[PDB]
Amino acid sequence: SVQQQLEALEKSSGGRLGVALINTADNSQILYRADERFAMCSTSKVMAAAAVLKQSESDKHLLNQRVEIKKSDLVNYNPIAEKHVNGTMTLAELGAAALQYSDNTAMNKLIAHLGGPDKVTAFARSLGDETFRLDRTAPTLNTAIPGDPRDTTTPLAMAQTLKNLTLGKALAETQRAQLVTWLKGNTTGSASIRAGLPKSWVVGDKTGSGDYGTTNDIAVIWPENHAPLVLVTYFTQPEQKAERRRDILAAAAKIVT
Repeated sequence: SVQQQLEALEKSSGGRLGVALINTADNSQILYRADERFAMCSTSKVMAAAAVLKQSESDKHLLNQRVEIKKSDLVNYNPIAEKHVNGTMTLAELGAAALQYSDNTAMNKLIAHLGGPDKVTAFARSLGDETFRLDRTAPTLNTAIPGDPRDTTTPLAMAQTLKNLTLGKALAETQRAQLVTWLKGNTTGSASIRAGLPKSWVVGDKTGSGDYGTTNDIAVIWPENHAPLVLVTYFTQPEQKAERRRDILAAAAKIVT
């Protein structure tokens, strides 16, 4: 069965695997450690991007507002913000770079705009998400220490909230459509969930990775002749310097789909 398969995969991998698949045709689920907390790592960038889209519902000027990018702004991983030092980026460009390239300076500017990590958590609560918590900025939100509650959520909570954000009630249509366009344009997810799926299927995703070989990916999947599926695959290991295992997320996605 699927549960036995996921159990075997988890056992031979040497880590802890969390899976939540929601089939939106009937709202049936496939769950594996779906109520356990996992460090989100960069999959939390979706909630920061969505929090700014929610604001743009009430403020027409918002997404075009330009933000200066100083050399002092740069942290470790800034592939897009590094091309803009001494120049500017709009909040829409920051949203895009945070999601499609996992840029950490882009994430931090969006949190700075919102008023801090606690404002992202308050946006999550407003969505009915009682589990999500964002406590730090990038990149220390990637420490992924075993048993630390900071910057964590559960696979089921993130699968429900990602469904509501991309396919449901969370955002007004233009904002929901923009978030979906940014997720489908992701450039960092080829080796994760996408690699375990039929090539014809359209996928929007956000990967995350961190210490303790924490390897995450959250995805909305549009099969060619069926209703969408929402899949969250979180994976973490007992040792701090473990390698990431994107192939375990592709193996789990192959099993549940």
